[PDB]
Amino acid sequence: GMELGLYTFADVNPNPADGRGPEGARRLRELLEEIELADQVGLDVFGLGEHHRPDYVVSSPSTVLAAAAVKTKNIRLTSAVSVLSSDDPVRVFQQFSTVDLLSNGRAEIMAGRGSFIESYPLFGYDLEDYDVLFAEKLDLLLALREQEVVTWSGTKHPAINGRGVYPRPLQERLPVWIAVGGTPQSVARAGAMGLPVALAIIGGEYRRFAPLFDLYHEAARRAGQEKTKLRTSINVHGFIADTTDKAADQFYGPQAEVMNRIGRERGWGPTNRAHFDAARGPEGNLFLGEPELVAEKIIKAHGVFKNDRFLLQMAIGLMPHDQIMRGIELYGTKVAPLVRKELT
Amino acid sequence: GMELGLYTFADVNPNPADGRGPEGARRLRELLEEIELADQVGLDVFGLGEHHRPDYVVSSPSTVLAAAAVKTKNIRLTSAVSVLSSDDPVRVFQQFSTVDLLSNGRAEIMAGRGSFIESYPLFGYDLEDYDVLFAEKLDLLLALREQEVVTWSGTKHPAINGRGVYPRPLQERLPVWIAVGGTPQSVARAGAMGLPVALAIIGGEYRRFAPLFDLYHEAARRAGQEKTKLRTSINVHGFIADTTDKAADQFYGPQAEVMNRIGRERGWGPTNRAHFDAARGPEGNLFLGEPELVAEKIIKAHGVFKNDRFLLQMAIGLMPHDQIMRGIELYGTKVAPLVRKELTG
Repeated sequence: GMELGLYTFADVNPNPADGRGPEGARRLRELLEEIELADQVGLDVFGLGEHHRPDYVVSSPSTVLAAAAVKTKNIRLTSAVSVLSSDDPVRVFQQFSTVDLLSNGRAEIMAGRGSFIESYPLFGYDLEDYDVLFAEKLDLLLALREQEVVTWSGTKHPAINGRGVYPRPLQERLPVWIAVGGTPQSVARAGAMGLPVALAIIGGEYRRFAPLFDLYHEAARRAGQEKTKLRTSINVHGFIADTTDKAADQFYGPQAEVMNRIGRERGWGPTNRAHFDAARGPEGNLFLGEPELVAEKIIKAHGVFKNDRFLLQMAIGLMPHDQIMRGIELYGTKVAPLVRKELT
Repeated sequence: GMELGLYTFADVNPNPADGRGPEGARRLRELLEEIELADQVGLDVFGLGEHHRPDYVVSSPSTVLAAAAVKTKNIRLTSAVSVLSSDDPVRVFQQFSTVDLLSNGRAEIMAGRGSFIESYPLFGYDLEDYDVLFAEKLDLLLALREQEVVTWSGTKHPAINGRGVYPRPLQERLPVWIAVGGTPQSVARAGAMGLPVALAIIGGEYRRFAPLFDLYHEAARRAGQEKTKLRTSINVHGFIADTTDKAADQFYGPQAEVMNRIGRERGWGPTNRAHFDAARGPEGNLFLGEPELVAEKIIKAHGVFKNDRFLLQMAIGLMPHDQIMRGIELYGTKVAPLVRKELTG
């Protein structure tokens, strides 16, 4: 039925008192603790996103997921997202294949744009080439996973002339999800390819995205892709506490500081509590409150999307570790059983 | 003091009965057990080399070292080697900085040629470009470790215009070692740049390599590099077991396929017993035998090289896991104390 998981970018203080090294080490300590607890309370997936900024510690999700692999038993381990357009698909495949071996078949790649642009100047790419870079590198990533020895050529990556890529993973077909978007063009591309898609619901009302899944399914059905192979996920922000009032009070500040920073860099004004209270209402984008309320919204959202997977981002900005740990607990032991029993 | 460590390429059976996936999964589980034991018995360094072939499971040493980082306490964790010429130094720095954070300050990079010649086609390079690729990418890697925000340009890598590279590691200066095989040019360049060097001892009597370290120090002297920047290691093949005959038999046994690599690169065949026996004698390049024999050779080799670090590669070909585990135990509990007692006190 429904897969339930978590994802995070592993935020840090951009100006720590005792320097960026100790801050990073602390954050990664805490992050592993999050992943270990999520595994222990039976959550299905944990995602880590790639960023290239002083306020995030994870620029290499596969490296951190290798550590998670050997400290967990069941939880699936994915990027969320890999900014594939600015990386080398051979390296990405090798890294995730290695995580797959370390985790006994639990690795996945989620590839997409992300909402940040720091990777392009860092790695020497022009954003005007995003679409070609992503198309070619995704094509190459898919060729790599489909067989040991590949022959590939394009315009944006050197040719590969009948060479094996090692090591081979454990899974027959290492899963690759495409993170969209919210642009009809993006979902139809992925649909026509028969690839699973993950939709970030970032603001506004969640049901406004329903046509995107319609379009995904139509692009697939059109291209004669087998209905039953298609998977969909929604990736949302939110938080769970012992009461809805406590979830709201705890999440508001840490969350606002991040979403204000993002707005500044994208050209919009700061958030407020009224916007936040609207967002956490039944139709809003934020999946937030006591376990019962959050469970109810996940079930309702499924009525709308018929999504196979749901990923929740709670660890945002300077959310206290203890609060995140309690939220992960409540998500696994209270929210998940309610969702799972209704959707089975 | 003397740092004593291990390195491996994490060889697998290229013809596994139950498929490449399960073979790779088992090899990495076994490798982690090796590293954890090495940590537990107090060995100083563990290295993993990068290869791109069906008979090696580690094409991404940093990925595996991340896992080692969270399963160990004291051991330092290094590539051996990172084939830097064919990689992106920004990614390499980010990956090893991440290992550094996960390990609380225990990561290192050892950059070298490794098997570039076999693996350059995968990354789109031309063989001729090795020297400029290595020079520029090493220059970038060192720029990255020296400060948060860099401006760098060259001919074989895109420009970086005032960009930060994250996350920052824990160590003030992420150690970068240069692996050298015994070509004067490589050794001298490392010395002139004041970087620690790790020399591979392959073939003949180990003594014959000593002048290479002369050249390293002389290049450093004439470049006016600080004496205290300079560190040297020797990287050797060998094996430790409960008796010298057991070590020899187990290392030479046909089923382990060690000699197919060890003898081949030294210019002799897998059943050339005369050469293997000469190679493992007191002056030879193979550090092999019961613990007291191996410790005495390490001590003697120090009198020759004055090396700061000694790295041993035992886990080669299809050496049985149990035998490697016993060798690691003997290395940390018998060999290391003898060497440390004699060299330090």
